[PDB]
Amino acid sequence: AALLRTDSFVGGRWLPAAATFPVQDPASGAALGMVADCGVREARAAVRAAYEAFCRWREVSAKERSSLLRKWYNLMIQNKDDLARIITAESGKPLKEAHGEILYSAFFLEWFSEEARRVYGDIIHTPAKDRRALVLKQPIGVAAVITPWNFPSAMITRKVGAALAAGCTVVVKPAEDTPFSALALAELASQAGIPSGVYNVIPCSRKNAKEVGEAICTDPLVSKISFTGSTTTGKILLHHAANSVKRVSMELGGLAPFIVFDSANVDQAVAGAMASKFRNTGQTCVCSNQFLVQRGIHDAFVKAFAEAMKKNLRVGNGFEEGTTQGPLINEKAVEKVEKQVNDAVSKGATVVTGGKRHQLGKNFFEPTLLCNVTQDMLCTHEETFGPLAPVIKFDTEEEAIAIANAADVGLAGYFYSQDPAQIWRVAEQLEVGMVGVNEGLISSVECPFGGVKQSGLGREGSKYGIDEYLELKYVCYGGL
Amino acid sequence: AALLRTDSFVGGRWLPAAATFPVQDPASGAALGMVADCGVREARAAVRAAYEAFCRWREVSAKERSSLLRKWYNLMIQNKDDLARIITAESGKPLKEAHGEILYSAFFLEWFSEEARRVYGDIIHTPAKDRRALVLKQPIGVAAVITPWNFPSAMITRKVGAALAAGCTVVVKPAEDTPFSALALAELASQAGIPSGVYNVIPCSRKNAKEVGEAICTDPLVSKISFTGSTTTGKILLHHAANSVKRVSMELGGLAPFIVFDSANVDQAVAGAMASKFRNTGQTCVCSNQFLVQRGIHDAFVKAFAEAMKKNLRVGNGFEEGTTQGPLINEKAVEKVEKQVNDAVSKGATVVTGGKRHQLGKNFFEPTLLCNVTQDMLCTHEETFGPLAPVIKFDTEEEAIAIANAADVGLAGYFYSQDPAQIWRVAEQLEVGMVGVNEGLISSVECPFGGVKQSGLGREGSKYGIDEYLELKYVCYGGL
Amino acid sequence: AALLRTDSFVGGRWLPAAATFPVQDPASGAALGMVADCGVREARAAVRAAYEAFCRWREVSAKERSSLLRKWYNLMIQNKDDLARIITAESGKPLKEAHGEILYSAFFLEWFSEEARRVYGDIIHTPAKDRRALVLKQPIGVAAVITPWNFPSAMITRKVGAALAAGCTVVVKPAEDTPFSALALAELASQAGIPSGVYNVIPCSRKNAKEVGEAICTDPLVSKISFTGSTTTGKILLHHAANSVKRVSMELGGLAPFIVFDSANVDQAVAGAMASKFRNTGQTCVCSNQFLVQRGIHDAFVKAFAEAMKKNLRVGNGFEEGTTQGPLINEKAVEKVEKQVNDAVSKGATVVTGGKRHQLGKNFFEPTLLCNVTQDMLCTHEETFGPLAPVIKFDTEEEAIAIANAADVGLAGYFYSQDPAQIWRVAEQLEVGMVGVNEGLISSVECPFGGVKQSGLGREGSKYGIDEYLELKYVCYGGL
Amino acid sequence: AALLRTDSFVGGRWLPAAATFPVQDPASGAALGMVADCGVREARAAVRAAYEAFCRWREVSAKERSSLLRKWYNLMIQNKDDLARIITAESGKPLKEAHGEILYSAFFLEWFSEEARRVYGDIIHTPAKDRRALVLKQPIGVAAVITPWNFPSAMITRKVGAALAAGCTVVVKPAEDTPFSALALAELASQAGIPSGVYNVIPCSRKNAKEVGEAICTDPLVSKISFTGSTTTGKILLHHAANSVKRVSMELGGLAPFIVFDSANVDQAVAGAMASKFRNTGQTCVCSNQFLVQRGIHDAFVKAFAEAMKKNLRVGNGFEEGTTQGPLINEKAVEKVEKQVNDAVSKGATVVTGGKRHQLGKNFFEPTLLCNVTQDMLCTHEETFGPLAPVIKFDTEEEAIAIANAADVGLAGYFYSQDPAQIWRVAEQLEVGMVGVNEGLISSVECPFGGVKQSGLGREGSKYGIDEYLELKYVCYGGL
Repeated sequence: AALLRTDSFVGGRWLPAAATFPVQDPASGAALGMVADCGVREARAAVRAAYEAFCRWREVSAKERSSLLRKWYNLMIQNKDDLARIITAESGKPLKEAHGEILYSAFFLEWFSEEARRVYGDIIHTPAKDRRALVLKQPIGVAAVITPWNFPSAMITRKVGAALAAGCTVVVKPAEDTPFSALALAELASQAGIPSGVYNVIPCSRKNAKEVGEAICTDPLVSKISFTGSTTTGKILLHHAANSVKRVSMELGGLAPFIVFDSANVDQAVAGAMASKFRNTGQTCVCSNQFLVQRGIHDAFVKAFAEAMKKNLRVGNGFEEGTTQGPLINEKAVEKVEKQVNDAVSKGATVVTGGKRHQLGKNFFEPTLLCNVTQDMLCTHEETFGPLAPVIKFDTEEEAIAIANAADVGLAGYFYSQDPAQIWRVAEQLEVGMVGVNEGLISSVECPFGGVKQSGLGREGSKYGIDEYLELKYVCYGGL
Repeated sequence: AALLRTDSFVGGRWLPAAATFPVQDPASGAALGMVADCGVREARAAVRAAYEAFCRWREVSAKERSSLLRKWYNLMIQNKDDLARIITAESGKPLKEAHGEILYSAFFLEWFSEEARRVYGDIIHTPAKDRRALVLKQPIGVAAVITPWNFPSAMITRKVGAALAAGCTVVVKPAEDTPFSALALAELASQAGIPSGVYNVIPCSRKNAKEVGEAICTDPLVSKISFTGSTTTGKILLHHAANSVKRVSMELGGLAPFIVFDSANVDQAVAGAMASKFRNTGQTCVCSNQFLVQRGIHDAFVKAFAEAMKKNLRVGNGFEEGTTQGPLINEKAVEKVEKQVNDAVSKGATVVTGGKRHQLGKNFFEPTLLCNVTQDMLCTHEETFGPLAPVIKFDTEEEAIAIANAADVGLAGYFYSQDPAQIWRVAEQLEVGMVGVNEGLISSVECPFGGVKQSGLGREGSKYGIDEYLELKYVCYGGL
Repeated sequence: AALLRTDSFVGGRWLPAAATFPVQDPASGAALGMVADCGVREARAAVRAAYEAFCRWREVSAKERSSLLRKWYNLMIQNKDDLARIITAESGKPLKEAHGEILYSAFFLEWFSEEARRVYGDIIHTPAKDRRALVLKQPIGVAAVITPWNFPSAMITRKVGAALAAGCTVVVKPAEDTPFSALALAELASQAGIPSGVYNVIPCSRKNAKEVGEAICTDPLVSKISFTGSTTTGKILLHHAANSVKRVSMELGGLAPFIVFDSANVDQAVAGAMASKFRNTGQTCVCSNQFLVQRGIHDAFVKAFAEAMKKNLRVGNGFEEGTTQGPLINEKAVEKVEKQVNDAVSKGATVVTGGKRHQLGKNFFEPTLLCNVTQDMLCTHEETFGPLAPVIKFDTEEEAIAIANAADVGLAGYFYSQDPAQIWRVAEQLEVGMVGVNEGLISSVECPFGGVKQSGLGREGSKYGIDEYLELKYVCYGGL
Repeated sequence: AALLRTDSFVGGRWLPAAATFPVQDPASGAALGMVADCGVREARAAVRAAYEAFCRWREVSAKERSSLLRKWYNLMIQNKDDLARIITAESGKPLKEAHGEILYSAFFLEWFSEEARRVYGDIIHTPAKDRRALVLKQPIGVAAVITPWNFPSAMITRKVGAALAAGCTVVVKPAEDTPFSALALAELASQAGIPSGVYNVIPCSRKNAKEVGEAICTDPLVSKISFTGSTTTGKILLHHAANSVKRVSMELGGLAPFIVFDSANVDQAVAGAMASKFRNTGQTCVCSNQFLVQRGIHDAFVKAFAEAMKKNLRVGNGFEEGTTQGPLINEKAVEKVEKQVNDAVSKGATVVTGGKRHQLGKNFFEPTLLCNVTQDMLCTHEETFGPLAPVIKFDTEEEAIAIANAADVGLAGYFYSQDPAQIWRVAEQLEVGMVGVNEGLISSVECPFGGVKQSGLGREGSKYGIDEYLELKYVCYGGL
């Protein structure tokens, strides 16, 4: 339809840039389009548009902003199949997974639509009969939103929905690998009636990424930064934000431990492992799962896991019926996966199921399962995504928790057990922002997502998401 | 008593450092003591002590931590007069004001003592009959606390109280000008039974300040930074925090507009102006008030203000009966005040009441009131504290709001009016974190304090303070 | 359309009863229809249908119940004009007011639609490391809903919306004077997809009212009672509920003080008085406003009030262009109004604007304004609704508050003032559940409505409404 | 000390009545004292004192009321041993249990002391830019508090603490069997500084009970009723409250199912059963536990249970070392226990451990355990307290839940299991207000206690307790 766009979206208008960059299907290599490659000039212009829109948008009633967000949601649902095809075309993930992301993405707009009318202030008792204490909550202002390629749609709506519900406006800088989903949302934002300048998208290529990222994370007109991506880029943006003391919410990619204890239901643990690592229809995080299995259940688990990989995983093009494993995003991605596999094996690891490039070549790699993997074998690959599952054996619960709690790891965590007391211990002791108990797919728009320690700042979704875009104002009404 | 200390407090022990630095009474110049001048080595040691204490403290029940915080509070009240003398001795502020700060300081320990047992998690509904969603709140870990000299006691307790109530431990780096109040709190913390390593204080001189500040804001064992001070230092610490993605709450010094509208009650506005600028017994912020008065009430206000300054302000030593204006903290402080006065006059300003050094000399300056001051006359003095009040005239409410909203200013705000509708407009439009309506002294431990934009990050006190030291954990209990 | 119904609605089906009762247009006297006159037998059957539906409905996900409630809302908006005509036809209120009620009615379904997904449980800290404390919130079960004729639509949705959002089912017993609005909602409930038995309506005539009221407020299958009406009936139902300890929320008709202080803006106070007493497009309560005016502004207020009545009030049929005053509901209503007027005059009162039956006769009465009215003149008329406004003069604020606070009066309150301090005093001292400051139309679905003392129990609308249909369950998860 | 009192406490004074009634030690029969037997006259006088105190108390700052409640708490702790002896002397429960109750009782005063400063109002967004919406919470007024003999101290503080924290005053009508604990609290209330009329106690004998109960539950000056006792009395008070529409919170005695599933840890289930039924050091409810055991674990459970009864239960005087089972409260109590035992046996039941009066005679009965008990065997004994444990066997979880959910039963529930999924099902499906998972002693002042259906109204303790004594006030600040 008119959903596939190549121009940037600023101030309610489609604007081309001086340059453009190619976007190709990660599965077939086919050209998808020449997208505007916005530079610093265009980024400042977008910020200004967002800033001027803010002054008006903050004035719109919560009920009206709520209504607009819902219309945007309804439009997403009405075009959900085409929106899913766009995700599959640019990210390469299988259609089913794409359909899954779109639902979550739409559900975020709907969820915050409902949150918009529930920004509550407080009335507090103070000793002095002289005054009354009021606490108001007001929108921060303009927010720079920067998202990864992994979930080209859901990562934007969970942020932008909260921002708009609070009364803020945004300037979105989507991933060069997947800009279409961001622009498709723009088309629907205008169809929904979102006022000009409230939702802006400035696509840009790798070479403009740094410059643009700095421009929007330093502009005096921007008061908030929301980023989801690599630790390297995240720390760079955090420094930009430091110079003007901007509010920041962040989520950095990393490892996610998946622990299987002796009392776990094996088939369930395997199913969870499967859905979690190979057929993720959610959007929990830019986290790659790695397995810790207890000696007792180890062998049985590894065997059943491999058997499920052979029975359920079908590598191929994401648009084709029955495809379960799409391509990696690019050649660099394949290389990183190869690295981890080879270095692991060269250290004692054992491959259980094909650990090499797929016969289809290009960006496809074989679903790989390795055992006899050791703790130290994960170094320098903390951010290596791909169909690679290293299994590390452990003897005791204490041992597993210590391994999992290796600092720098604090996003999502998962574990299978049938011991009530163990379930509470591990869930509370695991140093992460999210824990899945006997479940591998834990995405939910009504729950808080984010990381602890160096995995991030702030939370998204749930009743807490909107707070990232709000400022408290204490009002001492005296003279009484 | 045994309240005046010169050694650092680490791991429940009094430890001297290789070097020391002098602390002198800002009023008399008399030597108060040679305080340990902690260096990087001692800072890391303190962090380790705080880190190891954390692992145990987080395990203590909320009721027990609550009880300990209350005992600490009771001890403060029991020694309130001596604690007040220490503040006056090192900060120079008049005893009355010192007594006022101590109460607030103690009240912060008491308030968070009560908050400790109220850290509530959530149970959220999710569509899947397959799981249940739980949200737990857990302490961040070790927090680096850095405070200014202005309120040597209250600035520490409001932070440390929240930190400890949440289950975190802290390493306090007090201002070189006023380290005694921080160490006096340490003595009482041990008397109260606060476990070793939970509350640590590492005093240090100007020359060690940078090094130490960096050490604790970069240490891998520190997960949270809480700072209150200059914008320059704040931005430097924010950069240190950026490298390891630490959580940060911050409050940076600046200007605070005090607006007087035509319908205001003059005597009240003046009284408020008085208490606000010259006799501040509170601790709201490291903000210096400046006045915006409407043409209609202007003359009458300026005249009554000056008359009150002449009738109520008595410059002298803070320990002496009737003293209302103590000394500035140091010679540099006097110089900055002189600067602002002279540059203002050299641009058209008119002095209404003595604007020069006081006849007592040393660090004393005459309470000064200037009118015919212009907007631009405040440049490069946004952080100049002292008994200096420039009055700027304005014609319309819109005008006053625009002047006040000069970005970079977002801490506290005040205004006097008797128009119900105007009161709501100004309170909501003023871009600050705190607003006082027909009241100049708005401090309250049960209300949220902090700034917007570049004036800070986060809030302290109230029901929101403890959140700065907490992490949310989403737990998806599946397998159901 | 197919919106006008005459049969009861039970278990998703339209069921006629053994008998029927006539419903006539209060303005013209024309027959509107023969409505089913449900008896005890049919009431028990409806309860059973609601009870069996409950067991299934409680199991439906909050998101699904939320979605269904929204569809019901959308259907209301889509048919809003016809729904408004029905209200005007049966209650006689002018179309504009009817349109106003429908919006509020629809907005209640929408508001609770959003509340449905926000029923949050808690996780509480307890000293024992042995357990964890959880608090779940679950629906009460079947609720008997009994509403008055005044607002035949909004009174039902505000209750039923909350009930359904919580997961409860309901049996509605509408007012004999206005049953159509309740049945029109039924038609739309089925079009929306509300499952059979979730929303039941059992119309009945005056003679069956008692019997039926008792049947549903005593049935073992009913766990909650929600009533809005006269004090007499309310106390009778409260006794029925007492025998089986049912949960009850209630709102009883009464007087609402409208106080005008000397500093009030006269035209505004008058406008507020007008909208409040004669052109009420809201649905705040089954409360009749009476005026208390301060001596200083008295004369000016009375004069301007009467002048506005003569300029804006047009008695006539509610469907006709420009009608501002519809008929009273029935002959008894007219009689009660006549009573109050005559007894007031026979005690010193002075009529300012025609205080007799209108020349159109039938159920129309002339908008009446009386002054020189005294406090005691309101006895035995606390529940007399109609276009009658008695003005009582007072000298002091203390005096006005004492008059207003005559126990038995605790629903809504209103007052006009321009004194900030007075505004806080009166708002807090007025013994009512709702207060309007310089505003006569305070209806809002996002705010809590209800009374204090004998004016009621519980609140409706806002974030608190859903609690009336919920039960807390403390779960001590031990064995840890 | 001066803790044992015989006069009523009204308006801060000790007042004797025209008559008196004897209080005897349930274990020894010894006379404890002649307590004032207040009549209707004295009850009205107490209400008036509470009413006049209210007008002043509501005006006291939350911090001051908080401080007073804490002093009252500290005094309880300081006299905890004597307070425990009083409970044992009048209720007969073993000292250990008495010490346990006192702690809970004191903890309630402390908990609400902290809640007092946290009564928060709201600020809500409404579409009209014309107004702002505020929600204030204010104290209801005077509350009539009526408590049972079971927990003569904790039942009063949990209610009175919440009442006073909210700003209400109270009139306490203690159980004739145990009035001393109520008067001991009075002595400490005065020592603490609680203002006269805030806490009143009007003891009365069985014959005056009805009259007095009616007087305080009908008095126009009373706005709230809080009762904990038999269903019969509760329904009688509910009717009294109905006539003036008073707010009511209630808890009625009944049965509490204790379910043991096949996967439960036997020794733990038995220990839980023991503590739950024979050595209850808590105060959860006036609920008597009865057991449902699954066929699989049945025999093993019954055998281990009986063995524990023989090893740990020592019938004797509560003041004597090692006593584990005190006397029943009176002869009627013994008779009711005998009834249940005999009728159960005469229907097939089998006694496992002595089911007759103890050899000590008087009010002592032998700890009894019966198996082969059937569902119907519990009729007409739903409120029979005593050392009697009937075990009912069941085959399936569905079966156990159906048995437990026999309406009229909705207070506390308990069950032992090691199946994570089963734990969630049973906890949510059990129709009670409180559930214990693998734990028999679930008392906690920070958690909500109360019943569902006919077991009660409202909750006590936790963050929800104070709401029972509050009224919401919606304030529409318009004219903007």
